[PDB]
Amino acid sequence: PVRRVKSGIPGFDELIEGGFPEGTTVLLTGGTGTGKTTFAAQFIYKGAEEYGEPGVFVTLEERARDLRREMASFGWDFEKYEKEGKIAIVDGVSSVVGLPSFNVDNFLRYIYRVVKAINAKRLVIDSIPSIALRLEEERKIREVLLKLNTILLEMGVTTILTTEAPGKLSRYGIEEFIARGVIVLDLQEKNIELKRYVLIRKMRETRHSMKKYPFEIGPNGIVVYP
Amino acid sequence: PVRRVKSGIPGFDELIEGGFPEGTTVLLTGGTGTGKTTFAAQFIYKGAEEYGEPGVFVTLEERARDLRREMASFGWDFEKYEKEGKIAIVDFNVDNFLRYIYRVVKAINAKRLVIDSIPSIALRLEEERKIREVLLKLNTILLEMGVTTILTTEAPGKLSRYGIEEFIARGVIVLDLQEKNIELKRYVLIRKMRETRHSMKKYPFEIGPNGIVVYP
Amino acid sequence: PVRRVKSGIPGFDELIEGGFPEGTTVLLTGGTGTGKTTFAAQFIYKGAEEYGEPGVFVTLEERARDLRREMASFGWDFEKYEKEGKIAIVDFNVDNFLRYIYRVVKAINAKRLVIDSIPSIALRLEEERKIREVLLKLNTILLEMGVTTILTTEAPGKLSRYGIEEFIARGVIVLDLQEKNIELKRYVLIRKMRETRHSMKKYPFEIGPNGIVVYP
Amino acid sequence: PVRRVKSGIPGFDELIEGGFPEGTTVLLTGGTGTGKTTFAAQFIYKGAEEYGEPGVFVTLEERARDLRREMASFGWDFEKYEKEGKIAIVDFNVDNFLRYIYRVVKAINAKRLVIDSIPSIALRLEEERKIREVLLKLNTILLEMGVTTILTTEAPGKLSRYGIEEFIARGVIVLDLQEKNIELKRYVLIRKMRETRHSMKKYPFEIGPNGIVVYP
Amino acid sequence: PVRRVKSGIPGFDELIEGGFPEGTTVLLTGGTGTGKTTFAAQFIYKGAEEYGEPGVFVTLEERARDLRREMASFGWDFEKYEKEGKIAIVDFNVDNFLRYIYRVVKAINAKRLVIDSIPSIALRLEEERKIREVLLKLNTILLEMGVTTILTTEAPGKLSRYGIEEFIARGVIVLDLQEKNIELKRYVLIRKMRETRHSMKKYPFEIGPNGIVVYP
Amino acid sequence: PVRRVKSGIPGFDELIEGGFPEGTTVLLTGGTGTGKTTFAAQFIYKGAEEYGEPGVFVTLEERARDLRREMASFGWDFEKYEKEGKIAIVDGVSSVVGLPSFNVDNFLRYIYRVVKAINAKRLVIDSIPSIALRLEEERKIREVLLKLNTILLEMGVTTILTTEAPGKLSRYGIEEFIARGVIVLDLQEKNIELKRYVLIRKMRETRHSMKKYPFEIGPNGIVVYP
Ligand SMILES: Nc1ncnc2c1ncn2[C@@H]1O[C@H](COP(=O)(O)OP(=O)(O)O)[C@@H](O)[C@H]1O
Ligand SMILES: Nc1ncnc2c1ncn2[C@@H]1O[C@H](COP(=O)(O)OP(=O)(O)O)[C@@H](O)[C@H]1O
Ligand SMILES: Nc1ncnc2c1ncn2[C@@H]1O[C@H](COP(=O)(O)OP(=O)(O)O)[C@@H](O)[C@H]1O
Ligand SMILES: Nc1ncnc2c1ncn2[C@@H]1O[C@H](COP(=O)(O)OP(=O)(O)O)[C@@H](O)[C@H]1O
Ligand SMILES: Nc1ncnc2c1ncn2[C@@H]1O[C@H](COP(=O)(O)OP(=O)(O)O)[C@@H](O)[C@H]1O
Ligand SMILES: Nc1ncnc2c1ncn2[C@@H]1O[C@H](COP(=O)(O)OP(=O)(O)O)[C@@H](O)[C@H]1O
Ligand SMILES: [Mg+2]
Ligand SMILES: [Mg+2]
Ligand SMILES: [Mg+2]
Ligand SMILES: [Mg+2]
Ligand SMILES: [Mg+2]
Ligand SMILES: [Mg+2]
Repeated sequence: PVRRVKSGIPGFDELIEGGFPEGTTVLLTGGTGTGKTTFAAQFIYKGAEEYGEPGVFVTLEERARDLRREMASFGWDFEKYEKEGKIAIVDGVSSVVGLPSFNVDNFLRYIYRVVKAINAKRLVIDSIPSIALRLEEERKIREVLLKLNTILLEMGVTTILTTEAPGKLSRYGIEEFIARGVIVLDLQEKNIELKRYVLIRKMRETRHSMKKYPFEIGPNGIVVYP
Repeated sequence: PVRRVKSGIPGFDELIEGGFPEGTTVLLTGGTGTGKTTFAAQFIYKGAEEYGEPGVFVTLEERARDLRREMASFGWDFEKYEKEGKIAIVDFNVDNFLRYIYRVVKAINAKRLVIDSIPSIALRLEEERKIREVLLKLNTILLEMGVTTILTTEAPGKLSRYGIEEFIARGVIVLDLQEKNIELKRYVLIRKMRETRHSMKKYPFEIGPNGIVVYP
Repeated sequence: PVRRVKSGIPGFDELIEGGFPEGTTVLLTGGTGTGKTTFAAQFIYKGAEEYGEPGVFVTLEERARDLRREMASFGWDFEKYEKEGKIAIVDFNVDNFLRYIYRVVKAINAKRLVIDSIPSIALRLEEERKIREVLLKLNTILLEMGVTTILTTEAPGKLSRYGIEEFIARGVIVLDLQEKNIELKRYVLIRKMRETRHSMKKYPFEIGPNGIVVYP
Repeated sequence: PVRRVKSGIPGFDELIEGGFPEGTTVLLTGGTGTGKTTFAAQFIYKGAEEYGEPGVFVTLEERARDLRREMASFGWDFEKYEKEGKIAIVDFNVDNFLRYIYRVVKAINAKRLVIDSIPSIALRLEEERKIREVLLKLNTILLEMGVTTILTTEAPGKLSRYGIEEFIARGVIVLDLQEKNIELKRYVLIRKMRETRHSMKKYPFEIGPNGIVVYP
Repeated sequence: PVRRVKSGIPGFDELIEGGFPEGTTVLLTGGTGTGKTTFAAQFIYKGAEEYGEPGVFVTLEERARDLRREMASFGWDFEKYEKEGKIAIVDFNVDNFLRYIYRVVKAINAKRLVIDSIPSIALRLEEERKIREVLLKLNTILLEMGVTTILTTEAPGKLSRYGIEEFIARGVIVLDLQEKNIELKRYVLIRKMRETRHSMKKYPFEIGPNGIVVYP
Repeated sequence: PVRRVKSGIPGFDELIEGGFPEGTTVLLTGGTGTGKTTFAAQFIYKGAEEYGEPGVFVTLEERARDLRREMASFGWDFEKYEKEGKIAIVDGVSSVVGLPSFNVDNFLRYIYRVVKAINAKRLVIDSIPSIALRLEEERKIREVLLKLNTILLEMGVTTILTTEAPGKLSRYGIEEFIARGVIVLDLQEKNIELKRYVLIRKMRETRHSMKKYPFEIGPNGIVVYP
C-alpha cells in the first residue's frame, strides 16, 4: 500500500492516485516559462504550510531573496516557514541560517546536510541546466547526474528535479535516466493564444492518467482543471 | 522445428508464432515510460512463476530493492522466487560486469536474461561512445551463453539510442505512445523476429494491476 | 504591490499588468530585422523623455553615432537627453566591459539598461562558446545593479542563439515575422514575465514613423 | 549481349531484364528487419541449388551455424551445398579478412558473393569512420575478382549508413517497410542498375515460408 | 533627412523609399543562381553609367575578365568605365586583401562597393570558420570608409551561410527561387533596411537582356 | 556573340540557347543513379562522334574498361575514338596510351597534360566525391577544389564536374562555388513510380529555361522531352 506525498497543486493528485509515491525522483520538464519553478515551489511551500512536511528548495537559477520575493506574489511567505525551520532555501551563495559553511561535491554534501538537519521529506533542485552551465565542461553533467542519483537514493526523500527543452524530453538526454516519474509542462499554440497543459508521461507504482490537462497559473499558484 | 520461449504477456505470444525462438537476443526499444522495464520484468517473472524457467534481471537503472518494490504493485513477488533460486537480480568495470552476469546465469542455470538498460551501461562509461566496443563484447557472451535475452534501449525516427544495439539483436520490439485526440495510448509492434512469420501490425496494450496485456 | 517600469511602447504595458517588474532582466529575442534594436532603444529613450528615468544603452552591434542617426528617423533626439545626463550610450576584454557598464549605470543613477546584443559580444570573444562563462558573469552584475534591463539575442525553433541567454532572464519577449500570404507581418509575444499575469497571445505590431506600436 | 545472373528471387529478375549483369557489385540497403539478410542468402542459396553457381556468403552479423539454422526455417539446406562445394560460409584485421574472401572465392570458383554487412565491418574497426578506407580496399578486390556481389548496409533520407557504400556499387536495391494504415508492408525498389533498363517502380514483396516473393 | 543611393534596378528603389541609405552595408543573400552577382554588378555598373558614382567590384568568385565578359551579355560595358576610372574590379592574406580594397576605394573616390562573396573569402582561409574574425575586421574598415556596400552570401531556413554575415549589415535583401507548378520563378524581398519603411512584400523579378527588373 | 558547345543530348540544347558557353565549368548534380555518369559520357562521346571535338573523361568512380563496357550498352564505341585520339579516358590506374607516367598535384598535372596532348575542347571529372573519398582527409576537398578551379580557368575547356547529394545542391557545399553552370538530375516520386527530371538551375551568359523537364535513359542514351 504505497505511501503518497500530496503535491500541493489543486487538481493534480487525482491524476496520480492521491500523490507521488514516497521516495520518488520526479523530472519536471518543459520550455522556458511553462511553470516549472512555480510548480516546484508550490510543492515545497504547500508541503510545509498545508501538510507540515519540511522541504528543501535548492536553486542555482536565482538567489534565495529573488525566490521569496517572486513567490510572495502568490501569497506564499517562504521566510515565515524558514524561521520555523520547515523550509530551507539553498542558493548557495547564502548559507542556510543555522547551517554555516563551481564545486560539485561540496554542493551535494551541503544539500545532504541540509536535508538531514531539517528532517526534510521534500526536495527540489531547480534546475539541472543551471548546474550544468556552471561546470568547467557542460557535458560533465553526465557524471554529475550519476553522483546526484547516488545521494537521492540514500536520502530517500520525494524529489522534483527541473530541466528545460522546447521531440526531446530533456535538455541533455540523461536527466530521465535518474527519475522514476516524468511530468511535462507545455504551452500549446491555438490559434493566436498559448494555453498551458500538464501531462504525466511516467510515474512509477501508479496507474496515472495519460491525458493532457489544461492549467493556469493564478493569484494563488497553479490550478489544474478537468 | 524451432523451440519457442513464452513471453509471459497475454496477447503477445500469438503475434510471434507462440514465443521467442530459443537463444534469441531481443532489443526492446521505446521512449521513457513506454513500458520497457515492466515488459522485461514480466518476461523474467512469469518465466519463473508460470513456466518454471530460471531468469536473471540485470538492472543498472535502479536497484534490486526498487525493482522488487515497484513490481509488487503488479502482484509480482520477486523475492519469493529469488530465495527458491529461480530469479536473480543483479544490481564502472565493463569486463567484471560481463564476467559477473556470465557467472550468475551459469550459477542458476538461467534460461531467460534481461539487461535493463544499454543506455544505463553507456552513461557509466568513461566515454559514452565506447558503448560500441562494449556492445560487441556483450554480443560475444550472449552468443556463448545461448539464453533468451531482452536488452532494453531508449530513443524518442531512430530505432535505438546509439544506432548500434540493433546490430546485436535478432528481434526488435517497439513500444510506443501515440497521439489521440488529447490522450496518449500505448502500442507495441514487432519490427523484426528471426525464424518467425510475425505480425507486422501495431497492437494496443494496457499496463494494468496484473502488468501488461496486449489487445487485438 | 509590485513596482512596474513602463515600456515606452504604445499598446505594450497593458500586456504585462502595467509594466516590467522593477529589477527584471528581460530577454528580447527574434530574427534579423524583427525590431529588437528599435524596441530596446524605445525603452531607453521613452524612459528618459516620458518618465524622467535615466537609461544606459550598451551596443556592440553599432557605434553611438550610428544609433543616434538611426533613431533620429523616428523623431528621437538621443543627444538632447545625453546632455541632460538622462541617457548614456556605451559603444575584447570582458571584465573591463562589465566594470564599465556598472560604472556608467552608477554614474547616471540608471533605472534602465539595454545590452544590444548577446551575439555581438559572443562573436568578439576568442572562443565564441565562452559566451556561457560570459553570460554567468553578466548575471552576477545585473543582480548586483538591480536595474531594469533588456538583453537582445537573435535566432529564428530555438528561443535564443546559444541556448543559454534564457537562464539569466526572468522575462522573455519574442518578436517575429510571419508570412501572410505575400507579406511579412510583425508579431510580439510575451513568453515569460515573473510576478506578472501577462497575456499569452501573439499581438500584431508595426514600426512606423514614431517607432513601435502594438495593436489588439 | 550482357550476360545476366538470375537472382533466385521469384518476381525479381523481370525487373532487371532477366538478372544482374555479371561482375556487378550491388548495394542492398534498408532498415532493420527489411529483409536484407534473407534477400542475400536467397541469392547465394538459389544460385547453388537452382543454377549450379557456387557462392560465398560472408557474414560478420552472425555465426555460420546461426545462418544455417535461420535459413532452414525457409526449407534451405545450406550444409548440403557446402558439402558439395557449391556454397562457402565465411564467418579485427581488415587485410586478412579481404585476403581470406579472395581465397575462398577462388577455391570454389565462386560466381556469387555476399557481404553481410558493411556496418558489421565498420563497427569492429578501431575507428568506425575508417570504413571509408576499408570500402576503398574492398572495391579494388571486387574489381579484381569480377564476381557478382551483394553488399548490405543499413539506414532508414540517407541511402546508406555512412554515405560511402553507394560509390563502390553499380547497382542499388532498396528494401523498405511502409505504414498502411495499421500495418507495415514490405516494398522493393531498384534505384540503380548499370547496363540495364530496369523498372523504377516500388513493388510489394513478402517473406513467406519459401523466402522472398516479389509481386506486380 | 536621409540621403539615398539609387540601386540601378528598375522597380526596386520604390520598395526602399528611393534608395539605400548612404553608408549602409547591405547583405545580399540567396541560393546558387538566384541573381546575386548580377544584382551587385548592376548596382556598381548603373552607379557609374547612370548616376556618375565611382564603384569598386571585389570578386573572389571569378576573375575580372570573366565578369566583363558575362556582363556584356546584358549590354554592360565594364571596361569603358574602368578606363575613365569610374569602376575598378579587384580580382590568401586577409590583412593585405583588406588594405588593398581600402586603397582602391580611396584611390578612385568610390561611393559604391561590392564584395562578391563572403563564402569565397571564407573558402580560401586556412580555417574556414575564421570567417568570423575576418568579418569583424571587414566591418571595421566598412565603418571607416563610409561607402554604400553590398556583400553577397549564399545559403539554401538560414538567412546566411555562416550565421554571422547579418551581424555586420544594416540591410538584408533576399533573392529566391520559388516552386510553381513545375517552373522556378524569381523573387526578391527586403527583410531589413535601416532608416527605411520598406515594403515587406515578396516581389517577382526577371533577369533579362538588360539585367534585373523588379515587378509589382 | 557567345560561342556554344552542343551538349550531345537530344532535347537539351534548346534549354540553354543552343549549348554551353565555351569555357564554362558546369556542375552536374543529383542522387545516386540519376544519370550523371551517362549524361557526362554522352557529352564527351557525342562531342567526339557528332561534332568532332576531342574530349577527356576523367574517372575515379570506375576503371576505363568498366566505362567502355558500360557505354557500349548505348551503342557508344569509346575505344574507336581513343585509337583515333579524339577521346582519352583517365582513370588513372592505366595511363592513357601514348602518354605514359592519392596524389592530388600529380592528378591535376596529368589531366592538364592529357587535355593539351589531344587539344581537348571537352572535359569531365566524374566525380568530386570520388576524389574526396580518396584523400587522407575528406574535408581537404575544399583545398583540392580551389586547386582544380585554378587549372580549369587556365585550360579554358568546357567542363562537366559531377557531384552527388539526395535541400543540399551538392555533397560538400563547395562544388557550386567553382562552377558557372548547375544542372540537377532528379527522380521524383509519383505515385509508385520514379520518373526522371532535369532542371537547369544556373547557366552563365544564358537565358535558360527554369522549368523541370522529363527525361529518359534509352537504348541510345539520354533524351530530354518537352
Ligand atoms: N503572481 C502571478 N500571477 C499570475 N501569473 C504569474 C504570477 N507570477 C508569475 N506568473 C506566470 O508564471 C510564469 C513564470 O513561470 P516559471 O515557474 O518561472 O516558469 P519556468 O521555470 O518554467 O521558466 C510567468 O512567466 C507568468 O506567466
Ligand atoms: N502499479 C501500476 N499500475 C498501473 N500502471 C502502472 C503501475 N506502475 C507503473 N505503471 C505504469 O507503467 C509505467 C512504468 O513503465 P516502465 O516499464 O518503467 O517504462 P520504461 O522503462 O520504458 O520507462 C508508469 O509510468 C505507469 O504509467
Ligand atoms: N525610420 C523608420 N520608419 C519606419 N520603419 C523603419 C524605420 N527605420 C527602420 N525601420 C524598420 O525597422 C527595422 C529595424 O529593425 P531593427 O530594430 O534594427 O531590427 P533587429 O535589431 O531585430 O535586427 C527596419 O528593418 C525597417 O523595416
Ligand atoms: N521462417 C520465416 N518465415 C516467414 N518470415 C520469416 C521467417 N524468418 C524470418 N522471417 C521474417 O523475415 C525477417 C528477417 O529479416 P532479415 O533478413 O533478417 O532482415 P534484415 O537483415 O534487413 O535486418 C524477420 O523479421 C521476419 O519478419
Ligand atoms: N545574358 C543573360 N540573359 C538572361 N539571363 C541570364 C543571362 N546571363 C545570366 N542569366 C541568368 O542569370 C543567372 C546568373 O545569376 P547570378 O547573378 O550568377 O546568380 P548567383 O550569383 O546568385 O549565383 C544565370 O543562371 C541565368 O539564369
Ligand atoms: N543501356 C541501358 N538502357 C537503358 N537504361 C540504362 C542502360 N544502362 C543504364 N541504364 C540506366 O541508367 C542508370 C545509370 O545511371 P548513371 O549515369 O550511372 O547514374 P549516376 O552516375 O547518377 O549514379 C541505370 O541505373 C539504369 O537505370
Ligand atoms: Mg524557472
Ligand atoms: Mg525502465
Ligand atoms: Mg539590431
Ligand atoms: Mg540482417
Ligand atoms: Mg555569383
Ligand atoms: Mg556515376
